[PDB]
Amino acid sequence: EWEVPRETLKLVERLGAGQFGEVWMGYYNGHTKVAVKSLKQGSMSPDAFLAEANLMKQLQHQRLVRLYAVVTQEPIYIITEYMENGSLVDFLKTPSGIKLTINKLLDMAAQIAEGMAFIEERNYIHRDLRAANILVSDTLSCKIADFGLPIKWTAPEAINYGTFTIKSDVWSFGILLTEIVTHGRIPYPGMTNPEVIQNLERGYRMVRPDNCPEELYQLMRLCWKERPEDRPTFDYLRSVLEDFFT
Ligand SMILES: CCN(CC)CC(=O)Nc1ccc(C(F)(F)F)cc1NC(=O)c1ccc(C)c(-c2ccc3nc(NC)ncc3c2)c1
Repeated sequence: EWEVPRETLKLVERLGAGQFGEVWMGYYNGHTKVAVKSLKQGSMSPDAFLAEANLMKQLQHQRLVRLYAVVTQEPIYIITEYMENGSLVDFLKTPSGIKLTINKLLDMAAQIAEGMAFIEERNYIHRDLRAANILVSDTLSCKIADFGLPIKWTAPEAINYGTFTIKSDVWSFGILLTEIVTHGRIPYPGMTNPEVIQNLERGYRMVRPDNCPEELYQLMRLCWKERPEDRPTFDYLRSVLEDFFT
């Protein structure tokens, strides 16, 4: 029920390009704006490319970018809804994003946690949670997404032994929180990857960002407990963020 004739689409602007294909902004039947991921032929099997689509059919939730359609005849396409304000990391840097209050910022962080909770509920693992993979709707709501290919957001265990789990994602969420309260600042200000790698094996943790509440900073630290099983659940994180301001 997801297949649609290629004729229903018009690609307007290419958002990005890479090894396995391209991303375009377009329109479906001239009335709906959409983002389109097209596979560059003979770059990876149609099967492997469509696995992304099958995963999106599975994970439908208010806090996750939703799949709209698919075109299964080469050039193979994956069509989704389009978010006017783009990614969270970019938006926060605009005047519109800088003018946002700490209240609004925690509401957005709550929404992200809510979506991750969903992801947790479904035994899924994001592997790349960061503000760049967060889309901002036209109403400033937040949806979880993943565009593709950087150590700053990865938990130590994942970095060292490649152990990516939902706990690996919680840690990334902690990093993401720093992005949200500095309005787009890169984490570990001033440090190169090698430096963040070094500091970590020493138990170093990001210093509290300016204008970051003390309670919010401790929530981040919980997300950064060395032992993965010591990190909170996204459900607990959502709950705490929504009630942050009673
Ligand atoms: C590790 C990499 N893996 C493996 C391949 C990818 C993967 O598994 N992806 C992945 C994994 C999980 C989930 C979900 F959360 F739903 F469960 C979604 C996605 N994919 C996307 O987010 C996505 C797919 C197609 C398009 C067209 C866009 C997409 C690109 C760009 C956009 N810009 C704007 N506005 C500016 N608005 C909307 C979009 C949507 C985004």
